[PDB]
Amino acid sequence: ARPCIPKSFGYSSVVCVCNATYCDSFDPPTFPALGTFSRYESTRSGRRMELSMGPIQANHTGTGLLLTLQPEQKFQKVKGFGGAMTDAAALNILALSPPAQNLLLKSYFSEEGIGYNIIRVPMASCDFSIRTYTYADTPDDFQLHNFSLPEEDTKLKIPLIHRALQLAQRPVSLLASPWTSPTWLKTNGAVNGKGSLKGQPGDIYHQTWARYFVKFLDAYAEHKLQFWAVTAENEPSAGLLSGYPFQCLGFTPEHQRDFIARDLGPTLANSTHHNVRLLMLDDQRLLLPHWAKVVLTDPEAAKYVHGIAVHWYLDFLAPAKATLGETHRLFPNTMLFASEACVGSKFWEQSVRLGSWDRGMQYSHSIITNLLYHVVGWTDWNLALNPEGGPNWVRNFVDSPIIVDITKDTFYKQPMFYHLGHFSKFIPEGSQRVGLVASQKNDLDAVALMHPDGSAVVVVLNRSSKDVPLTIKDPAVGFLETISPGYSIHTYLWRRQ
Ligand SMILES: *[C@@H]1O[C@H](CO)[C@@H](O[C@@H]2O[C@H](CO)[C@@H](O[C@@H]3O[C@H](CO[C@H]4O[C@H](CO)[C@@H](O)[C@H](O)[C@@H]4O)[C@@H](O)[C@H](O)[C@@H]3O)[C@H](O)[C@H]2NC(C)=O)[C@H](O)[C@H]1NC(C)=O
Ligand SMILES: *[C@@H]1O[C@H](CO)[C@@H](O)[C@H](O)[C@H]1NC(C)=O
Ligand SMILES: *[C@@H]1O[C@H](CO)[C@@H](O)[C@H](O)[C@H]1NC(C)=O
Ligand SMILES: *[C@H]1C=C[C@@H](O)[C@H](O)[C@H]1O
Ligand code: NA
Repeated sequence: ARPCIPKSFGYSSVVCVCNATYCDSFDPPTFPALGTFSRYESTRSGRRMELSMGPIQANHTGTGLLLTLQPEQKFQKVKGFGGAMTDAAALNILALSPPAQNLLLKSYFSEEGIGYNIIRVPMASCDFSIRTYTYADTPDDFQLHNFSLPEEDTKLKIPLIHRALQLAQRPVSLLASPWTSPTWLKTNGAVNGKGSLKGQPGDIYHQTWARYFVKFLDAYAEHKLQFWAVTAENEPSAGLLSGYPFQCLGFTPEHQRDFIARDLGPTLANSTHHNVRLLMLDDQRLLLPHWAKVVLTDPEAAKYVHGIAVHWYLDFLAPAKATLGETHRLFPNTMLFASEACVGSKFWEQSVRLGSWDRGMQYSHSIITNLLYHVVGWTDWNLALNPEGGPNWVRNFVDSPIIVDITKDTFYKQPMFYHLGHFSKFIPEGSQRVGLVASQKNDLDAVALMHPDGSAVVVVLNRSSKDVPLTIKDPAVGFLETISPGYSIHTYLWRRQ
């Protein structure tokens, strides 16, 4: 409905500029009439989900690339897409004037925006906090009598989550993850560094830590928020590393198996929160399938585990077939879910690169590859950061699809926002990945989904410089004659009857 106000910061593409009075917006998604397809196009040159429509043809002839829909070939159901309400994201959003805040929240959560349906919520402090704290910092409080939510939750994160839910037309799923326990439960007595829970699963330290999850869910429930899922720990492999710089809590896969079986599973199952899902791993996919084998081959752990959460940071070293593919083969009834991604965290990446088309392409390439290897959802990290990629108490600055500029009461929507939106806007919860096969070797990344109503959604990313003329065949409906420009992403929609 309202176009991008483009601005260049000297990188490969533009950001869209928003402020207290103006922000670019979309129409709520619709399917066009049977016999017609919709195309949403974003380009490096500056197009941002531009809508065009075309006819579906009964016949096709020629030697060009054909992508053939296999609609009766069914894969995974989609849970959804979203991002993380870190302390840093909440501070950046609340630093904007209230009208600018509302336009930022609408960008993510409204059907005039990109229709997010997942929010990941840290359990107390992480690196994307300005303060180090847990919910139970009073020493040796095994009863957790002094468990309480500080203002980071009650004043910042919880009220913003309520505002997001009010804007969302889709049901929103909250996902909780802890970085560190209270230091008095830890071998090293520090939020960071190499350190695990004291003792062993089934003991007072592990039972106290499991009860901390219930007290967290109780306190958010007093604030009228319910969780879809929790993870067993953010990046449990991190707390095994000498000198780890920020909040962590080390588990080997054996330690996670026994903690789930003895402490966390039984404690959640015997609580009012028994319907909250438990996701294991919440770490790099390089740890698969080994971690899944260690946990899920123990029936006493397996009965509590709903799914396996993965982070993208070693995907470049960890081929999808050998990790996700092999994990799905061995454990086809345990869903895979991508719970954290961001650009800028690696030694060779600058924190923030305003308007980077490359970083948008990284997001869409990741989402397509994950959907092609059975993953049911994909979750960004910080919803918003400042232009330094913070704040962050260890200055571990990264990039975000929205960058706030508080001086100018402005925020910038980057290519990453539009690349995520090509999926989140058009793929409701309960959509199913279906087959789509290419007639010849090609440089495109593509994925097909069947919308809950039976209609087709196809996303096509061209990470090459070369325009690729392309036909899509739906054997029931006909042929879509189209073109994939160099450095473009398209979403196609069409009804099937
Ligand atoms: C919040 O963001 C708004 C959108 O950026 C800001 O409004 C913009 O402010 C600038 C400065 O006054 C205006 O720029 C001038 O624009 C005209 C040409 O205008 C038209 O074409 C542009 C570009 O295609 C289009 O966006 C407009 O709709 C106009 O039809 C030039 O002749 C001037 O030399 C100068 O460049 C923009 O017109 C204006 N944009 C809009 C959409 O209103 C607003 O100032 C910001 N608010 C705050 C508080 O900072
Ligand atoms: C498509 O091909 C068939 C079979 O050769 C032909 O008879 C028909 O006229 C063509 N066009 C249609 C069905 O619109
Ligand atoms: C912890 O809670 C108990 C019981 O309600 C209270 O008596 C005590 O003063 C609290 N301690 C701190 C440090 O807040
Ligand atoms: C995911 C990547 C970077 C960190 O900011 C975050 O804490 C980690 O879990
Ligand atoms: Na970096």
